[PDB]
Parts: sequence; C-alpha cells; structure tokens
Amino acid sequence: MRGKVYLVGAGFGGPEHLTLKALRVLEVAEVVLHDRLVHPGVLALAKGELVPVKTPQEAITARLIALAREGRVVARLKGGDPMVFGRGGEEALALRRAGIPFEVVPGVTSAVGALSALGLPLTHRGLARSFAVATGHDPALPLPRADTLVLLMGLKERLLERFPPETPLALLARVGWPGEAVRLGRVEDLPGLGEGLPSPALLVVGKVVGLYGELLPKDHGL
Amino acid sequence: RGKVYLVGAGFGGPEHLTLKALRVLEVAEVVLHDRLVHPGVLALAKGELVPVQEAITARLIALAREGRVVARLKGGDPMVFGRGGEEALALRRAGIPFEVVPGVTSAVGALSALGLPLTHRGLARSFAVATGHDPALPLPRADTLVLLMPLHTLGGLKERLLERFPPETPLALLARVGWPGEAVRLGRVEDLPGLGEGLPSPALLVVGKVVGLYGELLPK
Repeated sequence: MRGKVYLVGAGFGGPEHLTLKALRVLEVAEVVLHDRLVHPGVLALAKGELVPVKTPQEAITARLIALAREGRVVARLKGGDPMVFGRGGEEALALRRAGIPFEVVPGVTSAVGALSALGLPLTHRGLARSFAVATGHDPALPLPRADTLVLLMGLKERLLERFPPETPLALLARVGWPGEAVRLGRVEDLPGLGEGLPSPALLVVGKVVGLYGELLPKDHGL
Repeated sequence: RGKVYLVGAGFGGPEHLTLKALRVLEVAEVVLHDRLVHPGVLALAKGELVPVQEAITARLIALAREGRVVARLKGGDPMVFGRGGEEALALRRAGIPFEVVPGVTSAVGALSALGLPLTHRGLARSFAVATGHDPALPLPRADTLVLLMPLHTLGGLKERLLERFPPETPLALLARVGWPGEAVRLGRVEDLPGLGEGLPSPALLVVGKVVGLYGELLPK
C-alpha cells in the first residue's frame, strides 16, 4: 500500500518539544487531522492540508482509513503523546484491524512532560517513589494510589480519600503556552485555590509537591 | 553566560530527541552524559562528551562557574526516576542558572513507539509508574502499572504484583526498545519470572487489562 497513517504526538506546548521524527512526519504528511487545541507553532510546521477535529471519534478513524486507502500518507496530530488517553489506542487498533499501515510517533506528555519542563519532579528521595496519572472525567470511580498523583483536567472530597487535607497540591494551567499559570497550596485550599484558573490544567498532589516553591522559578537570564 | 541544561535524551535513537534537546546538544560546550546514552544521540553533541551523583553535581556547578554552558544528558526524561530533582535543587540552592529540557520517557515513550497504549476507555483509565529494584516495597495501584526494573527482581515483584492483579492478568516485558537487541515478551502475571528468561537489559514491565491488546497491536 502507498497509504499510511502516522499517529503523532505534538508534545505539551511549543514546537521546540516536538521530536525529530514528529517534525519529519509533519513535513511529509499530505493531510493532518489535528486536535483543535494544538499549539499554533506546531500546526505551522505542517506542510500538508490541516483538518481540525466535539468531533465523533468514529468520523476521525473512518477518515484516516479512507485517506490511506486512497493511497495518501496522513497524520493524526494529538496533544501530548498520541497513546496517552485521547483514544489513541482505539485508533491504532482500528488501523490494524482495517489492514492499514501505521506508525506511532511518541510525544512529550501533557502531564509528565509539562512538569519536567518546569523543572518539577514527580518523585524524590523521602517524598515519593511512585506516581500515577488519571483524568477527572469519571468522578464516580476511585482514584489510583501512588505517592504522587497527577490529574489531567467534589474534587477536594475525592482527593481526601487518597491524601490528607494538609498535603501539598499544585495546579498548573497552560504550561508552555501564553497565559501559563501555576498555583501552589494544599488539598484543603480547594476548591477556592482553583476557581479562576485557565484551561486546560494539570493537578499534582503529594509530599513531593512541597519542593515546588523552591523549584518553580525559572532562569531569569540576569 | 554560565548555565546548566538538564537534558533528556529520549528512550532510544535520535529520532525521538526533541528539537530543543537537539539545540542544546549543538550549543553545549561540555556534556556530562550517562555512559549508556544512545550513540546516535551522543553523535549529535558538538561539545566535548564527558561520560559519567554527588561528584556529578559538583562538576556541573564547577563548569557553570567557569562561565561554561554545560549539559547533563540523561536517557529518557531528566526529571523522571533519577536524581533530576536532586540536581535541580542543588543547582538552584547554588544559584546556578539552569533549564530542564524534557525527553520522551521509556515508561510511556517506548510503549508508544511500538504502538502500545497504557490507557483505553474500556480497559484502563489510570496508570502508575515505579521502579522494580526493591521488591519488598508495596506497589502503587492503577489500572495499568509500568515498572522500570532489573530483571533479577522479577521473582520478588511477582509477589507484589499478585497483591495488585489476578494471576491471569496480561503482562509484558519490553527490553531495549528502540535499540539493537529490542525484545518483547507477552504473557500473564503467573508466567513470572520465567517469562523474562534470557531477556537483555535494560527492560520494563507493563501489566494490566490493556496489555491484552498488545499481541494484536504488534506486528506479526
């Protein structure tokens, strides 16, 4: 087949965090079905037809398959890593089952990657040896258990079922984007500490967050 | 002008290096890199490659104070499961200018590169990452668990894993992904430790219902 689909990660922010392979794919891809919230600088590097994609997943998947069968090289461009949440695994399965050649191009994740960009650790001797990542879409279901919990996008209540009210908590919105905002406090400070924060945002809770005040500042170049 | 960059090299070849890491490798004067960083990545360093904790840090600071731009090159991401936090704290407390450059982790990146997900709306809505160096320690709890570990602790980890997952739970061992010698083993928790017999290092373990999809997702 001439057709091929690349599931591409755009990273958490600007194009400087794109991987070299991701860059190549965005140059050669004839058509790119990209998430609406993909950084402008990343989209600007795509030299094919940009197609923004709430759009039903069935439509996205069918179109990727249709395009490849037409003999085109196309890309699905997604924030962060293409396989972390965001139905990437379902897209991969569908392509495999349809007999469509495809490759997955890793990206710096929306969670872990953003925190590292700010020089913030998820683990640290004596504070945390493990971390878990989850989303806030199913408030009725239990949260995972790890020394450090990262939540993408009754909140205080549920966190209390995993951490004491005094546990350090960080809220990081639009990291790497204009309007980036970070708030440091404790679980008990919620919901107040949140309300007013831009979107989308990340939440990190656990003893390791206690180091964020000293590590958050960036090099000022002075 | 003296500054330190904590740079992630990604889990494998230069193809997974970020643009920013590429720039740091082209600009840095000295590069203190983990002795095992992919050669394809080290090849991109234009400064002097210095194969290489307490001492490491002291040297970073030392070099910076000489007014040099140095890079601490680590496999994967600079802040994930290393001493990145310790290094950053040290640099900051020493008043040294520094920037952290993220890289694709092996924990997520290596799986993604193979077209393997840690999440799926029907099979896994959370994942956790930890090391498997100390099997006496309880493991985190998530739908999908990823452990970075020495293959010699598989026997002990099996005990901790059965305390988190039914014995029939799909489990995968992925070694040297993205490197020559890449090898993948698919089985179930009950297959440990034999499932990893003869596997090369470094390797990671992934376990959970989502792992049941790996056989179909991987090429024949």
